[PDB]
Amino acid sequence: DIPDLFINTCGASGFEQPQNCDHNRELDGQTGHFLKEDGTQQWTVPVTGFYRMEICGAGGGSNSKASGDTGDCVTLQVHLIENLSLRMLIGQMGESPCFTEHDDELRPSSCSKISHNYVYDGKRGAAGGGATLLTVEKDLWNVVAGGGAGASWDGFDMEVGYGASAIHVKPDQRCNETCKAVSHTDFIVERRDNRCPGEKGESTVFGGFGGGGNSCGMLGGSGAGYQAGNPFGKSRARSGSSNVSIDFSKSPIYYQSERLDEGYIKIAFCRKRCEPPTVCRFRKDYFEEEYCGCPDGSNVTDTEEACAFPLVCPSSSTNQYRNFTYEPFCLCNNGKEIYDVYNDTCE
Ligand SMILES: *[C@@H]1O[C@H](CO[C@@H]2O[C@@H](C)[C@@H](O)[C@@H](O)[C@@H]2O)[C@@H](O[C@@H]2O[C@H](CO)[C@@H](O[C@H]3O[C@H](CO)[C@@H](O)[C@H](O[C@H]4O[C@H](CO)[C@@H](O)[C@H](O)[C@@H]4O)[C@@H]3O)[C@H](O)[C@H]2NC(C)=O)[C@H](O[C@@H]2O[C@@H](C)[C@@H](O)[C@@H](O)[C@@H]2O)[C@H]1NC(C)=O
Ligand SMILES: *[C@@H]1O[C@H](CO)[C@@H](O[C@@H]2O[C@H](CO)[C@@H](O)[C@H](O)[C@H]2NC(C)=O)[C@H](O)[C@H]1NC(C)=O
Ligand SMILES: *[C@@H]1O[C@H](CO)[C@@H](O[C@@H]2O[C@H](CO)[C@@H](O)[C@H](O)[C@H]2NC(C)=O)[C@H](O)[C@H]1NC(C)=O
Ligand SMILES: *[C@@H]1O[C@H](CO)[C@@H](O[C@@H]2O[C@@H](C)[C@@H](O)[C@@H](O)[C@@H]2O)[C@H](O)[C@H]1NC(C)=O
Repeated sequence: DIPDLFINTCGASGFEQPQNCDHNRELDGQTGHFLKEDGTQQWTVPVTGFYRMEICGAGGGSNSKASGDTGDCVTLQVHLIENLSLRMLIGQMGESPCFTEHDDELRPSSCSKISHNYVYDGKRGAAGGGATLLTVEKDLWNVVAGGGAGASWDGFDMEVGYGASAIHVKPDQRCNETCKAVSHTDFIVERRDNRCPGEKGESTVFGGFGGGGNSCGMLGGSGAGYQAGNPFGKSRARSGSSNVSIDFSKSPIYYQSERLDEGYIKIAFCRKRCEPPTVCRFRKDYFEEEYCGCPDGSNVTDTEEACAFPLVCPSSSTNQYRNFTYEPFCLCNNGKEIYDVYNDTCE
């Protein structure tokens, strides 16, 4: 009997990754969740069944004039097998323009929401939020939830960076020398990476862990995402996009967070006790309702024998379901998957 999980930032914000979570090393009794040394977080599925996830990117940093943009969220339902390992990056909010008392004088600096040394405000853009990522097989991010752009200040210039992206992005015509110099390439970025070139180096405002865009001027850094926000766009165009690999969830819901916060992943257990062959599944708006039904999602009322395989497989092929979407399909003995038409066969 386990409560819903809330995979969070462990008190970390801004550029610096999490350092201390509940568990930092794996246990064997309730192996559960723990923090890796690269800033990602592992979780071992404890019970085979349907899970409802909410995956939210981090919001943009804020300046004395304006609040950052909220991260992007995706809510999905996915069937998970016990002992499967999920690796995740929880995006963190972008930092803010400040000054620090270095030596006996005040230099421009970047300040996170958990900064102990923030007393003086700066008059420039703030940085973008990091995206929030989930990988099943640790070869690509099956889920990317976009982060929000940072707060812009009053003016305009081209001294601003894109957040990180999963896939290629053709940048905006206004992304020139500086923008290309400071734009992030991957979500996992190191300290010296993408400071503003030259004199504006100290004035760099760092996007949050998860690839939040830096800023070097008045514009807020764009949010990271499947494709990063456009620093030159209007409204949500500045914030990152989200995508879910269709090999992971059939019907994900994408929406904008109602709050300016760090990233996080909510994992909900399906708790309704269900009479076989029906299992617990979610269906209302945003999967907020648990119900008993055929795991493939079909009505039990189709025929006298509930949850019967709805496909007739051909020749050298057996009866299967897809490990995550529970989509009915036909495994061909030569490797080939006929999760396809009446037409298709085993070559
Ligand atoms: C920072 O922006 C500079 C200002 O120019 C921009 O104009 C357009 C393109 C738009 O992006 C705008 O917002 C920018 O302000 C960039 O410099 C300029 O770069 C272009 C190439 O992108 C230069 O191109 C000329 O060169 C010869 C002249 O005869 C032509 O062949 C070119 O025509 C085009 O040819 C093809 C037609 O199908 C196709 O490749 C493009 O449509 C070409 O435009 C073109 O007239 C242009 O002269 C130049 N303008 C000025 C005022 O300097 C600047 O740098 C550039 O950076 C990259 C993209 C490289 O191509 C550089 O060699 C080039 O100098 C850009 N910097 C950065 C880092 O982004
Ligand atoms: C999520 O991913 C899929 C593929 O990774 C995207 O689909 C493509 O969309 C373009 C048109 O917009 C098609 O012409 C391509 O052929 C599609 N590719 C594939 C492989 O199907 C989808 O649009 C992505 N969603 C977002 C919001 O980025
Ligand atoms: C998905 O469903 C299949 C059902 O056959 C599971 O398959 C097995 O996977 C492991 C590989 O780690 C091996 O024991 C065999 O390759 C498979 N077993 C048999 C009896 O064929 C698979 O484990 C399920 N889950 C995942 C996450 O892939
Ligand atoms: C097909 O979908 C549902 C079957 O799961 C039908 O509705 C429900 O059936 C049970 C699972 C039970 O939880 C009911 O309270 C629930 O409403 C649904 O009515 C049917 N669709 C149509 C169009 O008839």
